Amino acid sequence: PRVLFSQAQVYELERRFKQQRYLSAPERDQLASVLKLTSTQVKIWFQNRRYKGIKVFLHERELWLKFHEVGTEMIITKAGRRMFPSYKVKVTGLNPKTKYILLMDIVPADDHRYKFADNKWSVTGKAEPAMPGRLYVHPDSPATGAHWMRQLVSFQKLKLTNNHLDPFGHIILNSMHKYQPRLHIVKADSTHVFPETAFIAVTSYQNHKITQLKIENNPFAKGFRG
DNA sequence: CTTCTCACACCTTTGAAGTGG
DNA sequence: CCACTTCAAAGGTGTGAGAA
Repeated sequence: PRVLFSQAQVYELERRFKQQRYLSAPERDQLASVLKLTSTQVKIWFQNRRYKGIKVFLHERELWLKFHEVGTEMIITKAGRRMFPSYKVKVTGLNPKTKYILLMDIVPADDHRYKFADNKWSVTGKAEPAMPGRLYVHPDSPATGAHWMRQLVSFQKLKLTNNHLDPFGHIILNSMHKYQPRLHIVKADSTHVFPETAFIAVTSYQNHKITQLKIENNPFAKGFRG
């Protein structure tokens, strides 16, 4: 059998781990009863938990260029859909002490509405009023510049929806419309744009070349290879 | 005639508990 | 305590036929 913890239990365990890396029997016991768990489960968790001018760099840019020169298409679902390739970046030139906030947003590329026929995209009208507006704040926000610069920053959890009445907080886009992602860095007491990451939101794939590019590169689509 | 929705097979990832050091 | 690994559920993908 498999046992899962509550978002509450996990979060509280996470909040303490960010304060203390090790616990003592009394510290372990008191937390367990608060979390309505046994001391052993808490014990195991912490053991398990222990392992594992500003310049921004888009990693795996090569894969984006592969998609880019073909015409980047992105699937949007009512429930929300991941971006492939994943928007991972490395940031440098930050203040180690200063706390920052990383977030993403996706703005319209143009003012046209496209369609795909005979291996060709064509403006078949004006862009629909793209509303409302939503941002994607990175989970690790807010954190010090030292944390952001420590390793890569992954925006892979970002999900895309076509549901204008989405109750989950995913960035809402209009299907059959071209879009451009933007990275923003803010403080607490700069915008970086990559034209190659520009895409078109779709409800289903058009050019199978894009489709083939995804399958041979997306680990989850490994079930569809020859 | 276009564009969007859904179950299902197939896959990776995840996390707590297990084992031995 | 470490560092591995089980093991089953969770989650991500695209496909194809049907739906507004």
